[PDB]
Amino acid sequence: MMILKIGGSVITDKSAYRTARTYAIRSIVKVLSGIEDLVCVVHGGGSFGHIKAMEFGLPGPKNPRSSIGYSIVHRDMENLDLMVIDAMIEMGMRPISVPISALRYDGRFDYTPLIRYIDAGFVPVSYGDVYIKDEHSYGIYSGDDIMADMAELLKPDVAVFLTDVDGIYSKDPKRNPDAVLLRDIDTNIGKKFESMVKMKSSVKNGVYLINGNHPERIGDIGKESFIGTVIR
Amino acid sequence: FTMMILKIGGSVITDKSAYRTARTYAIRSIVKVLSGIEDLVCVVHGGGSFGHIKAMEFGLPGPKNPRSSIGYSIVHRDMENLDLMVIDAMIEMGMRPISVPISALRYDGRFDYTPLIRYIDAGFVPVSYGDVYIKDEHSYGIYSGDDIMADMAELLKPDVAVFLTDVDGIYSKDPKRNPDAVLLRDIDTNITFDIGKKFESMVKMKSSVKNGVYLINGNHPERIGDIGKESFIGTVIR
Ligand SMILES: Nc1ncnc2c1ncn2[C@@H]1O[C@H](COP(=O)(O)OP(=O)(O)OP(=O)(O)O)[C@@H](O)[C@H]1O
Ligand SMILES: Nc1ncnc2c1ncn2[C@@H]1O[C@H](COP(=O)(O)OP(=O)(O)OP(=O)(O)O)[C@@H](O)[C@H]1O
Ligand SMILES: C=C(C)CCOP(=O)(O)O
Ligand SMILES: C=C(C)CCOP(=O)(O)O
Repeated sequence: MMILKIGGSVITDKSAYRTARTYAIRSIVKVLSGIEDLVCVVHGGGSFGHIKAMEFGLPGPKNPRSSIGYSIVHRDMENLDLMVIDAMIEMGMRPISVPISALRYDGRFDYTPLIRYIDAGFVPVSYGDVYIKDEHSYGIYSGDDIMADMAELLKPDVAVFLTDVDGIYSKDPKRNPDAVLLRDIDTNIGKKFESMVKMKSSVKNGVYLINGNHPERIGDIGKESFIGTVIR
Repeated sequence: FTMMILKIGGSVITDKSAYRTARTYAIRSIVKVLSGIEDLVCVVHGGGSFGHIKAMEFGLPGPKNPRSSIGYSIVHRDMENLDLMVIDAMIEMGMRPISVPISALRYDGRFDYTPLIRYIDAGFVPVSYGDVYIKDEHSYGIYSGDDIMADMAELLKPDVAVFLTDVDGIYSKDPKRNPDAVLLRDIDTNITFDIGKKFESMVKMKSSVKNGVYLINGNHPERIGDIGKESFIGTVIR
């Protein structure tokens, strides 16, 4: 079994509100459709939740501004999600979105509906989303959070994160011409990296970070040729 | 105030003959009325051409096979697209909607609507819609917007339930087919009575709905404001 997250940095233009990279969505999903053991797909939001979230005070205390922002951020995320769902349906996949915003929550989310779908043969699709954290607070659960939950619940053999760079580097490669790709990380981007390292305890054969602009690399896992990072 | 739940029929917000064909002005016009309702607790909508068309063609509801399974994804996708048109209008007009789809709820014979209760309690207007669900290991179901309205009457005990369709109310026969049909304005549930399934379920609902279940022409949504009034045009079930 594989679980996989598509980063918002690769399927959206993060700098421009509600701006998708449709060709990246299509070319990633074309590859995802050939992965036989792919049981769950998560994606991030990029410019479809982070801009309105900041603008409306999410995550944060409930007030009439964040309450309206909650509606907008969730709606925007559905719009992005439907573009991923459309490409999956085109490739003959059997996707079904299960938003975090629709799950029971008591401090952790009741994912029973995603598990039921996996058992019935669907590929549940979920994404970084708003939720009601408590009677006076709205949270944002990111796609990395959801991936950590899914690792713990499913104990998949492999987890893949797609971002818009080749892997985890020593430093942000966009700022730092001298940054070096880290091919292999052991268990003994900072927030993302922490939770990936922590996922490895639930993922038998590796948590990978791969360039979503090179989705074909998912199939090079194991080969010399492989370009990417593995946490192992 | 009255606590109202309301269903927007697909017959009024879709062109039921033409696949994925919505009626945008009807949607905006209805939503303008909704945004002025003081205690609108819940909104449901049906699918018209964003559901019944594909569903029937894919064998939904029915046994699981690869056509109905792909069909499941597609019907749910299309339903979401229609729903988003409704959500977009509501957001444009100052409302706080949040979609809560039946296909994402736990089901064991009934649906666990807990997430929807949480949103009502938090001051949102949850919006749900007729949708696909896994009925058992071998079967896929379709839970219509009428079924969701029935679940909501019982769960929430609203004062009023309103169904919007593309005709004025229940007639003695199909109004579109025969020009001699007459509008039945008043249906006393205490008597034996002289869209069949819809009618059945509205009558069942009325025990959970304190002050009446109404059927109103969704092309005339201002009529919602004339509930109570002797000026109201529509069917009431009391
Ligand atoms: N050490 C590092 N290695 C690799 N990338 C880094 C590092 N530090 C910072 N970055 C930046 O992290 C970015 C990816 O982070 P980002 O949070 O956008 O990923 P994402 O999962 O696509 O986001 P989303 O939450 O929208 O899904 C890269 O574009 C890179 O510029
Ligand atoms: N006796 C009757 N009285 C009123 N309308 C009738 C009658 N018999 C048939 N109809 C037809 O019922 C239609 C509305 O029923 P319909 O099932 O479309 O409701 P709806 O809630 O809009 O559907 P959905 O929301 O499931 O897509 C009308 O267009 C009308 O032609
Ligand atoms: C709803 C928002 C803001 C997106 C959260 O998801 P991420 O994009 O994985 O951080
Ligand atoms: C999922 C489908 C087909 C819609 C069911 O809802 P209705 O249109 O209210 O009967």
